[PDB]
Amino acid sequence: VGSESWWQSKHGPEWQRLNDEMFEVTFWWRDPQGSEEYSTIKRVWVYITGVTPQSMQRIAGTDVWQWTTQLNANWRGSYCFIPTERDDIFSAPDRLELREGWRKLLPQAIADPLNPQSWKGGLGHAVSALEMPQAPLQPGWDCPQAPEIPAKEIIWKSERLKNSRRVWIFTTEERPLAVLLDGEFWAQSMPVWPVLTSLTHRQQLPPAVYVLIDAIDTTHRAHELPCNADFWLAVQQELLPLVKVIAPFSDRADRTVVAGQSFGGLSALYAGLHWPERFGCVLSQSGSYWWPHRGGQQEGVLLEKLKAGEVSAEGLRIVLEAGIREPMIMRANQALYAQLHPIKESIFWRQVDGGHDALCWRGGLMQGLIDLWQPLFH
Repeated sequence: VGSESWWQSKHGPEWQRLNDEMFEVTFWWRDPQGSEEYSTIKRVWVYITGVTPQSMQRIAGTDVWQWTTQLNANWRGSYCFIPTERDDIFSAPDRLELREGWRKLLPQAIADPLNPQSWKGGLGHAVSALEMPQAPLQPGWDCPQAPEIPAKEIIWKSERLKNSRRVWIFTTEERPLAVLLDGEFWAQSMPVWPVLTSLTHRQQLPPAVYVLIDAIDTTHRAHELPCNADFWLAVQQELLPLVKVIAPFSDRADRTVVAGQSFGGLSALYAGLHWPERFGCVLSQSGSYWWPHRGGQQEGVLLEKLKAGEVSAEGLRIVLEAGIREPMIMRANQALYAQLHPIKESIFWRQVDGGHDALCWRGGLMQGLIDLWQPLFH
């Protein structure tokens, strides 16, 4: 234990079934500084998305930090560690202290170095994957298949938006188009290639054209994704025409899909409500329908505009998902779904297990694709 040979056997979190309902989970992190003798580190916080003031304890004399918890056998989520020299944060045995505490700590957050399923997702730091044995199946992800031909990455320099961004085109005639917001994530952090391939070879999905649009960065994303017509006009007038020349796709709206999570989810619906001629199928997960009111005591502007009949959602088929571990987001979505009582029949309302977490979304992204394209098989 602790000796370089002991660390060789470690591959991230280890769990042990303690129940039909529960597992006991242990986390290890190795201190690059050594024992408590030469180490700056006073805490190593385990930050579990949705679950979460609990620190690893060092095994004295060792460079081994360890922590043990319990997670129900159907839990899936992301987590990170925060090794730190602060021992004043979270020393006391409120909700406001927490957010301030974590605001102060999260910059030092790292992914689990021994867990290969890590990536750059979240606010601005690495996280790692934790799936329990009874966690819900995620179509495609449970059995990935690498493609023969790779996705084509281009630079889309926008005349109207006056910026450049990466775009990924991936195909799998008369093929449906699918636009995925936050494309850099689905192309690079959790590449969807092998997943869409698998599912296509299994006739869960139709041979299709996928366009993954780079959000560039948090600022651009925060301006371009929430209810911004210029972004979508640019997409339709500049980007889609360019994709047509590289990979021909169908011009039926009833099979053209826009897919996004949070701001992306908001944007997808936005694109649907306003340009149904182009976008007939809407995939929204954990949509940020509170926008722009952060407090959540006033309804999002999108909902307001529906209510006021300034925009309408017919000629649309919509998957609308939200998690229970994301209360504020769930409420916003429930209120939106409420307002949408009239097209209740063309909406797949899905209220899922997880939280505000890309590890969870990736499953519902695929399922939502299967759902919106199903009529193509009938």
